Amino acid sequence: AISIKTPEDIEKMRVAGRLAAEVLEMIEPYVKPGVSTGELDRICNDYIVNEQHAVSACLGYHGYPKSVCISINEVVCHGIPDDAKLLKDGDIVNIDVTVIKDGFHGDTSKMFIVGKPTIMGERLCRITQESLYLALRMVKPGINLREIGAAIQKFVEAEGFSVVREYCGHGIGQGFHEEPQVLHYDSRETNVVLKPGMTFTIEPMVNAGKKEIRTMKDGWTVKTKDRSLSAQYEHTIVVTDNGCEILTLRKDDTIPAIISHD
Ligand SMILES: CSCC[C@H](N)[PH](=O)O
Ligand SMILES: [Co+2]
Ligand SMILES: [Co+2]
Ligand code: NA
Repeated sequence: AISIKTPEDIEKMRVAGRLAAEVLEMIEPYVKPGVSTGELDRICNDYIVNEQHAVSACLGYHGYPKSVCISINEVVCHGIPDDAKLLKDGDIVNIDVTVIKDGFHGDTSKMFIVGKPTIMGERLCRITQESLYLALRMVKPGINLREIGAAIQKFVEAEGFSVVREYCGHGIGQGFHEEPQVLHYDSRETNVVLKPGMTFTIEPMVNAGKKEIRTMKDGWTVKTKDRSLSAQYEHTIVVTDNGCEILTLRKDDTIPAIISHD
């Protein structure tokens, strides 16, 4: 079931969360035209292991072969880094990192725009981030997860985009993917009331085109069925007495770390 974190658990999650955010801050300058995703993966891994003295939660997970997930353009999620995949001007790329420190996980991701942005790419990234922020603002004890998924969907669809149904946010802590499943759309199947001490991620995947997706032969890579662009952002949070605290906040986030209701 849903694990409630103790204060000591939470302290450890703050550290892991900050470490993960830091990998994202760190990598920025390397994201340029001509770099391969395989190289980005190596830089991230070295940092995690050698500087942070932490470990990547992805390496070996269900056999995943790399340290982070890098998803370019039409890839929705779980893109596998490769020395042969080079970034080009206009690409939009998601880098999703999950670090383990002292047994606790920190999971977060953001989009990067390579070189000169395209109109669609910039728009898509912006809207996706805003959808995540909207959701964060709603988190508080007593509310049903359903309301959050419904809000994300309505926002996104109003902007002419679609939300991916298949992949979702999830509880996180000592475990990588714990209960509950955090859907990014309205579903009558969702019935979970939030309570303080719950820790989970919100990580909406939004497509420029239609919602349909397709899993590749590698068994990890997911792409949009219509080849439209897809974007995603993710944060790990903790439900507090009157709101929430964002554990993976970065310098570039424009939302406050602690959100309070009253
Ligand atoms: C190769 S497993 C990677 C899982 C992602 N961090 P998701 O946001 O749980
Ligand atoms: Co992630
Ligand atoms: Co996640
Ligand atoms: Na993408």
